[PDB]
Amino acid sequence: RALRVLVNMDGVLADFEGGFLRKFRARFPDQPFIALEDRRGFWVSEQYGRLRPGLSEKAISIWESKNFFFELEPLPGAVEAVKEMASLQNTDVFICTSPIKMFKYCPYEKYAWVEKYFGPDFLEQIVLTRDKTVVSADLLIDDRPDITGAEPTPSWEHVLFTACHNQHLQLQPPRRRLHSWADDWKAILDSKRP
Amino acid sequence: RALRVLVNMDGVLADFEGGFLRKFRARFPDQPFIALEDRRGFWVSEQYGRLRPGLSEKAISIWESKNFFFELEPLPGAVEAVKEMASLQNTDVFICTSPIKMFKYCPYEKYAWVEKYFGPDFLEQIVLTRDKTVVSADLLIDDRPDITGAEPTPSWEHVLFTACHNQHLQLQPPRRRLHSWADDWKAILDSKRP
Ligand SMILES: O=c1ccn([C@H]2C[C@H](O)[C@@H](COP(=O)(O)O)O2)c(=O)[nH]1
Ligand SMILES: O=c1ccn([C@H]2C[C@H](O)[C@@H](COP(=O)(O)O)O2)c(=O)[nH]1
Ligand SMILES: [Mg+2]
Ligand SMILES: [Mg+2]
Repeated sequence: RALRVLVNMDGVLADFEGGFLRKFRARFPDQPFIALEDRRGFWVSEQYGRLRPGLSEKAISIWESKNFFFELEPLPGAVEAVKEMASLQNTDVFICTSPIKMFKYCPYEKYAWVEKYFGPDFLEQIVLTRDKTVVSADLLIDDRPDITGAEPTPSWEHVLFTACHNQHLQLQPPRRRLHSWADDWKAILDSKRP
Repeated sequence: RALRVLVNMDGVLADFEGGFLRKFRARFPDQPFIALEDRRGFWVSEQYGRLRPGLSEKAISIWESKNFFFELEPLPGAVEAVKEMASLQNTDVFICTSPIKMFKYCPYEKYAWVEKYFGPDFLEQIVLTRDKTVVSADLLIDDRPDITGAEPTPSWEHVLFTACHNQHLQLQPPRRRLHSWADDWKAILDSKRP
């Protein structure tokens, strides 16, 4: 009866792309890089890898570093929208995020980031998982085009959140986008209510 | 088509009760304590609290301390059973665990513990969430009797894993127990396959 919405973290709430590019450039000022307008495909590391050998590993070292996740800036309108969304009647919001393989900092910083922007009480709403298909909900708002895993028939509708890496992508028709948090997320939610 | 089983961590894989009692006694040798045979109810902190004021907060300080989760011993047969379970055909196993409120160490140590006992490749199978009802599966093996949250009708069958705190509990009849990892967990799984 309550509408359940999973909101992804990196690329939706937290500006992973901008934070990564900034830190990459500062740390490796003599390497080439991918401007955000030139990003294509979810996997940053694979595009940097195709650009020049050794660059996959240098890219990875940015988000494996301490404070990378913690210091990400919120995307415009994200914190305001999620706060409003969670306060709506008959609406439960979970933040659903996949940690990286190297686990020293990332889980911790993700909890700390959520505490900073949404408050201690919002920590109960965090789901950390590498497989989103085993989390049930009516909606998943996520910038990754291909969301797969152990459940072949997820209960959520995936709404693609626009990002640099996917903005050019033609989706197969039933699939739908939320173009930014300025876009009308309330209408998308309402379309799934009885 | 693949059977999906969520296996809880504390009280099922990791010996939370024994580790907590040991550390509590060493740190607070002049306080009274609850012998494992005398444990009742999921909430350790509430029983210690009823035993004498200030004791809830002393209990909590044990599992909020660094290395508490990391240094938990596996329960007998747990690692062997889960490894066998995951290797079975048409069987996907996720470890589903709820972190404490204080997030400095617990998420990290839980990943580290899983790496230590199950290997790096098993990290992909971890789901950290305070709400298990929004994780979909055929089975949830968990020592907590009352598993509630945002989804009023979870897709899993909850099988109660026996622990000191619940061993005396009469369950409402349809509900079922796995008495230890020496008990016949394969028969429980098979009962849910077509
Ligand atoms: O090339 C990449 C791009 C992203 N990520 C990771 C970083 C995050 O931990 C996760 C995405 O986080 P969420 O969008 O699920 O919050 O993917 C990688 O490992 N490699
Ligand atoms: O009185 C208690 C007993 C347990 N826990 C926490 C410790 C664990 O983080 C969680 C149980 O962990 P899992 O069984 O879900 O792994 O509950 C408490 O906060 N208070
Ligand atoms: Mg994302
Ligand atoms: Mg437990």
